[PDB]
Amino acid sequence: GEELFTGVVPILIELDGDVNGHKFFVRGEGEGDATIGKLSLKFIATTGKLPVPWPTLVTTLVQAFSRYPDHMKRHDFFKSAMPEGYVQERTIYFKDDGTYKTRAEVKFEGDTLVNRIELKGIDFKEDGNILGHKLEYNFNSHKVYITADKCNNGIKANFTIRHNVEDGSVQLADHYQQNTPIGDGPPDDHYLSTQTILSKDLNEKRDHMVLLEYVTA
Amino acid sequence: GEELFTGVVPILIELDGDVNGHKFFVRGEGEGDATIGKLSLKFIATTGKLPVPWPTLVTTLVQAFSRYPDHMKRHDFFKSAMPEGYVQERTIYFKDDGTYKTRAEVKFEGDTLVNRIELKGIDFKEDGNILGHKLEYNFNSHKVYITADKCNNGIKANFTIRHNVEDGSVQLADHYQQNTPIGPDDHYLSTQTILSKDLNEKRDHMVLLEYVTAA
Repeated sequence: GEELFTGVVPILIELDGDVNGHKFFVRGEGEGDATIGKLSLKFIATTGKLPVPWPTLVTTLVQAFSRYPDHMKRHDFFKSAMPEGYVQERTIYFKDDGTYKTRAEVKFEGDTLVNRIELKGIDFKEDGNILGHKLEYNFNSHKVYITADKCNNGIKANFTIRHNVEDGSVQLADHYQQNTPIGDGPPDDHYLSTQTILSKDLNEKRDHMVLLEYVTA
Repeated sequence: GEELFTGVVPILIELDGDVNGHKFFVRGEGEGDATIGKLSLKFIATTGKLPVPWPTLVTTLVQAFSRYPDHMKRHDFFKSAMPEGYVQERTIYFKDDGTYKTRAEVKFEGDTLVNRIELKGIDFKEDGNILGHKLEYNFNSHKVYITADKCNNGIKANFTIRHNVEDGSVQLADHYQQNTPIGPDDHYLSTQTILSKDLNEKRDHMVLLEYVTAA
């Protein structure tokens, strides 16, 4: 199913989000090239002002585009189960703060790749680093550690993200992930390196996000 | 726990079955030898006329008795967990027809082996091969492909059974099975089963004789 990924592919990403009861929704559009692992997407808050600063969500929004080298082609399963697709479950524990529960399905719908995801936020502290929007509009480089799951016929991944705090400190987000094939699918332990950049279209009135990302294996 | 199976062991089999709402019950009695893998059983419809022809239930009806050769003794998980026993869950998709859901518990109760099973049938078509009693009074030879369940510490098995249709056609039944201990490398079981009837029995009945071996 790599033929699906050669060249350019249109991307639609949608979110239903409930953080401590704050009901909000995000719609994403753009394209990605698996050959060069570039993602160019613009995300839109359809529910106005976001309760949470944008940074927390960037991970919960396609590992199906990551650059796998020629000698590592057989180790990418994000593409293998395509077009049928796979499910992405995550538990995200923000240290000394609240916790996210996420469930995501990644598939082809026509010629477009789609990510429809449900988000629920629980136990976040007021005027805390998250709810108080004390997170800087930025991102660092991170390594995504991937391991096989012969039990649930998929993959688990475990890592720590560094969100820069306005005051100079850093808030950590521990991640735990599970992926499962929905129809029929296909790795030794191997890893993904991500660089992500934020920007804003000055010709945009609503709350928005321009994402450009480089992901390799 | 193979000492439990050397020589003769008495067998009691009970089922609660609900097919499209049609509630029925069957009671089976007989004996089996693991050494020679023979099953001799007589099943009785306590609820009169069965909605479904007997053949569909025969698989749902003790693998424990299967003949494991001496060099394959460690690959029997049916005997291993005995006397404590194991659970058997199955989803049986009859192609172009309805589906069975089965949950079975197999244990020793005293010196007698007992299989108590809950059965639920759904979406079977009226006047279909199943509901219309269009299945013949017979059975063919099948291979039960067994694989380990390191996740649920048991066994899974997947195969296709061929039920002979009165018209000459064949009805396929796809099987998916799960076994778990309550307290092997990939290897396979070959089954031959024969149907017959006691001429001295007024109610709906089936006499089963089965030979199951390992390879």
